[PDB]
Amino acid sequence: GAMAQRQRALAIMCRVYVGSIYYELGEDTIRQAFAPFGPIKSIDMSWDSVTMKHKGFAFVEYEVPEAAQLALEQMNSVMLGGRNIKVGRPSNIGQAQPIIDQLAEEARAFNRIYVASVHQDLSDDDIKSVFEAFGKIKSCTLARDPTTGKHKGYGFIEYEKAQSSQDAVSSMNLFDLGGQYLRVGKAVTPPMPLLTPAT
Repeated sequence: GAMAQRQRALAIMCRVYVGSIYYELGEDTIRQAFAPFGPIKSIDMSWDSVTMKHKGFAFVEYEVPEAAQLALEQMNSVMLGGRNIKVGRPSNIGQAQPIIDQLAEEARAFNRIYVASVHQDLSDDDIKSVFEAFGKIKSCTLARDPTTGKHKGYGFIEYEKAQSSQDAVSSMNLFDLGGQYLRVGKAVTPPMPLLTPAT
């Protein structure tokens, strides 16, 4: 049971602070450019209505924190136009840091990774099948929704070996599987599909 709430810090981890961006990119296009990492649930975008441009920052909040840490991980280079963007400001100072670090350790215990841009037609087992070809997998769980008829486009995979899961991250990253580039990254917190502590 435990009932130790870490989800408050996760609500922070689901967000990525994107700084600078570029004086051009709008809210809708930014959603499209960050979607590769995960489905964006909310965006706080800087927009000045008198100049019709913006030089500031924006908060990209995904459903899962993985895509946020992941978008930070891979895309801390540029974001269109020609600007070195800043993703996140986790200067290892704060109350959330210890929590993030703890769950990081918890993700290590599960040997779990995150995969995005998972082609709509490919099911959990198929993603496991190909990743299994590189590392010894333990479990496959795509974010699948009963009221869509398919999976939402992102998922998570968990290995029996923390080494093997990192192999998949390197090999399967930007792998075209079904006409889509699987975005793979390290899972920062264990996504519990069945939170049933009495089963």
